Amino acid sequence: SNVVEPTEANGKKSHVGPHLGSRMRIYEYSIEHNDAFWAEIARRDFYWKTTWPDDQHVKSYNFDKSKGPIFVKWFEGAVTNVCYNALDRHLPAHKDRVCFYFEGNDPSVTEAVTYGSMYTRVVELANVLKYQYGIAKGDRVGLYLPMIPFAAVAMLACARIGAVITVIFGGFSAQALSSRLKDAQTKLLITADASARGTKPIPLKDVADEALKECEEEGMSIACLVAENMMKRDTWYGDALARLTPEQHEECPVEWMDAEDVLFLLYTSGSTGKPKAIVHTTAGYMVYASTTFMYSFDYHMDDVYFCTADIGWITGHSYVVYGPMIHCATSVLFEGVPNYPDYSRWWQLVEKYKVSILYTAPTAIRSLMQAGDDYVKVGNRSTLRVLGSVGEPINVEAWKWLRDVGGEGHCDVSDTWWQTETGGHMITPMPGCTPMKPGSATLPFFGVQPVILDPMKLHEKQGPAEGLLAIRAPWPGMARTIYGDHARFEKTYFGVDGYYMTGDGARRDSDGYYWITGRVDDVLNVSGHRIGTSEIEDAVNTHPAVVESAVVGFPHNIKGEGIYVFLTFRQGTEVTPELLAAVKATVRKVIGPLATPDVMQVARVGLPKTRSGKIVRRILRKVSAGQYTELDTSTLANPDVVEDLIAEHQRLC
Ligand SMILES: CCOP(=O)(O)OC[C@H]1O[C@@H](n2cnc3c(N)ncnc32)[C@H](O)[C@@H]1O
Ligand SMILES: C[As](C)(=O)[O-]
Ligand SMILES: C[As](C)(=O)[O-]
Ligand SMILES: C[As](C)(=O)[O-]
Ligand SMILES: [Cl-]
Ligand SMILES: [Cl-]
Ligand SMILES: [Cl-]
Ligand SMILES: [Cl-]
Ligand SMILES: [Cl-]
Ligand SMILES: [Cl-]
Ligand SMILES: [Cl-]
Repeated sequence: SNVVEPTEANGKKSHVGPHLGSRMRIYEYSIEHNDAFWAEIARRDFYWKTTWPDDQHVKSYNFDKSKGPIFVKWFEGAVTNVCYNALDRHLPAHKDRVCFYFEGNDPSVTEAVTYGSMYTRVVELANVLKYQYGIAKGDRVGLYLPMIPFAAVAMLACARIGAVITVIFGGFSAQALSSRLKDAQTKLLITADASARGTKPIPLKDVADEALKECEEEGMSIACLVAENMMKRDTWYGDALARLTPEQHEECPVEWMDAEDVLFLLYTSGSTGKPKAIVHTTAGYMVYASTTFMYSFDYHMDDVYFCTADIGWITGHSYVVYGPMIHCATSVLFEGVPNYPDYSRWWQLVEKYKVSILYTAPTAIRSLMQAGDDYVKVGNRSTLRVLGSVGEPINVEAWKWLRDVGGEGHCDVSDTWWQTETGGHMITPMPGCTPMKPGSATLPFFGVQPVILDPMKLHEKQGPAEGLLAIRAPWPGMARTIYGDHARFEKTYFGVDGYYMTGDGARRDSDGYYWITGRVDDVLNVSGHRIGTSEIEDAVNTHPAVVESAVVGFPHNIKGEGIYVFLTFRQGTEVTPELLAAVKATVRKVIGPLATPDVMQVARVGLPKTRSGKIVRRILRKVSAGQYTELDTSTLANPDVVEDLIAEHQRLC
């Protein structure tokens, strides 16, 4: 009864078919004939300077430590370029087709960027990187940009010449930006003078200057290219253009890449330690991101697509730039926020550009729900037919609101589960063919074999089951390693021979539908952003008066999960609102606003530790959630902390 059937119109329009059988027939084929399946997709849908030698052997891999090093290769011996598949090959047939319907935060700032215009922008920038900054195949380029056309231009210019990009979310502090540039050893930083988020100025160049001063004090010598959106080492993009020759505006050769040449680095939070650079290569990621974009959203050439994610996250890589452009999509590119000038903004964009596919996140949805349906009903949503959710679980009422108010009830919802490490969608509905259970990711994508591993015995559980979500077989979009640390990669994701461990928990029901329960490690999902507890603790501890801290998640009604901080101060410290405010500001300096603690509790007699000195985080998880029952607390070094924490927490309410 908790099932919503797809719309008949989406069934008639589906690339797959009108019935679930149409999807299952394809899926079983993608599993029984994995090589042939991906060989047909890659050959039908992409351009190759050179094709893999044998369609029988389009992949090789090892998911078992005990047999040797973990590895995965797709389309070995193939040669291609991501920029060529995203731009050049669409020309001249789709020269005048709109790539990005761009709007700034200021609604009077708009720009309809065609694929032809993207080409000019990319070759110009690519020639600047080549002949003015000496960017070569393999060189790392950092991006610190807002959601403007230049951000996609920069990712494709680097891809055109073989450069490895690393995108730093424009909301990260200077220290956060500095750390990522150093670890990637970037030759160049591309940024913009500033951006806007409502009425708040986002001066990006000034932050970047603080990051660069820090890198230069550490020995580095990083160049900076600055686009004018609203100066040492620092060159304005206009000055660089003025140095280009007329032919350098027209033409730039494509650097043809091998299947496993690196495409980008993306720093991702983990259960322990600082964020690590996840490494994605060329051929496999290209095929998987574009193929998932096509089927998970049933994109057709007459659709208009709008993803609200930032390029600084994997969602923006795969489903704002790389994926959509490779399938010659017409997309909306929005620099601003959903509540400026008011909360109708996204719906004004939907009718203005006749959007038919909208890809957003539960946190944004729940924010829109707090503002009133009237902010939605003033815009025309008759063109919407597919709605997408990503980043974290979506509750039933939010799912129903999205489809019924947002989509006027004539939409299919694709709640897609996946990760930075998976490259693209892994469990997702497909419009027209997949029955929907509100809150469920439903069925695995073509060529994906998920499993539920028993938490204690680490065996696969048949039929309905709850446990650890794992992937028992490789897929083209899988991350290949961690930058300069394959051992950490093997330990983190392949501790169970034969499986990729996702770090999520999930339940599978009697129809084979998957329900993702959230992280099972020390990783938080705060406002759809992935953040680790260890790095928040390290930031909290940098405050001169903080001795020790412990960070746990706890339930929140908009962000899903909030950040709860237990901390002890230096002796003789007067705890005041200002002090606690200065500690919040310390996290925002070290990391950024996305990691702002929500609650800060003083462990008045200390943090709960075992006799051996290990913090008992389960006790902190239970206290922050108000569960005072499931706590033996006598193995503690100081058992009296429990009543201190329960009391101080109730005093805070
Ligand atoms: C794409 C973002 O990738 P990341 O930023 O690397 O976060 C990845 C992490 O977000 C969570 N997650 C993502 N999608 C969903 C979903 N549909 N339902 C429930 N949880 C989800 C999950 O915990 C995962 O492991
Ligand atoms: C190796 As085959 C032809 O069964 O995909
Ligand atoms: C993706 As089509 C060729 O059916 O518009
Ligand atoms: C929630 As976002 C627009 O920073 O991906
Ligand atoms: Cl059906
Ligand atoms: Cl059928
Ligand atoms: Cl196989
Ligand atoms: Cl080889
Ligand atoms: Cl069930
Ligand atoms: Cl803020
Ligand atoms: Cl102690």
